[PDB]
Amino acid sequence: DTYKLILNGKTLKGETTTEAXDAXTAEKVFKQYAXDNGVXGEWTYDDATKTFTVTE
Repeated sequence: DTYKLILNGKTLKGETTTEAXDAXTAEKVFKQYAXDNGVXGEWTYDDATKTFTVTE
């Protein structure tokens, strides 16, 4: 399915998507994607929209 990641970092704020297996696969893409953008951060997931959010 299509999963979404919302970035809210100090210098960067954005949105990206990925086609993933399970919400595991997508979380362990995003948790490298937020790697590429130099963010640990605080994480939440929203099952209704299949959307992750990370806040720096």
